[PDB]
Amino acid sequence: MIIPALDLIGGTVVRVVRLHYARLRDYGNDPLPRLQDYAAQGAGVLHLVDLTGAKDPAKRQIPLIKTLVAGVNVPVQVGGGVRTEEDVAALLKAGVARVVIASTALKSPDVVKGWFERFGAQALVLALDKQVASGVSLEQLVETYLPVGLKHVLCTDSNVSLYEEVCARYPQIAFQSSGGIGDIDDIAALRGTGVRGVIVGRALLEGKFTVKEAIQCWQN
Ligand code: NA
Ligand code: NA
Repeated sequence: MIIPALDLIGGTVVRVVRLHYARLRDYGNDPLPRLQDYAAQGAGVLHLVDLTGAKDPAKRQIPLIKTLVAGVNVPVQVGGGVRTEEDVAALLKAGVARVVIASTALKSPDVVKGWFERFGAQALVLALDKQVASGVSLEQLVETYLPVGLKHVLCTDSNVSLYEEVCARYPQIAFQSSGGIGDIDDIAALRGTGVRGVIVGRALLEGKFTVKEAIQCWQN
């Protein structure tokens, strides 16, 4: 499916370029109408990235998140700075449907495996860049969290070939693709790779296309 996304810093909708990251451009301070229109066009899942809470969890934009969550009627994914069990609970209590676990927390697998046992697997999403650079490869990650029902994995950046393999290898894992979306053809490329969800951010803010077009292309 198509999962529209927004990166937020201090309530400001911004744009970044992720590496092993810096802000590029501001787009405004009214995220809700953008999210509300996204859902109106038929989007079924919305994605949010708390970049503020990412660099410091004490400055987690909880109030904005509960505002945006209650503002739409579709499940909402939030990531960035989720490094402890209380952070997952705090977000769930804010209305968040799925929480994206930071790669930092993966250094303590026994701690993270405890979160899966409590909150369940449908509420957690593990993020990967495919591995984490103490290197955690995709297979090593799967073996670690398959006994606790791993289901959702977020892969971030001509990689259509790789997505064909990983999705065929792990049919029990719903893979989410992030990055590499700047044109309507990029969505058509992942259409038959087995990816269950495509994250689209800057292409919408730039006006390359709309969510309605993205969905029609994806569902074609
Ligand atoms: Na869709
Ligand atoms: Na809501």
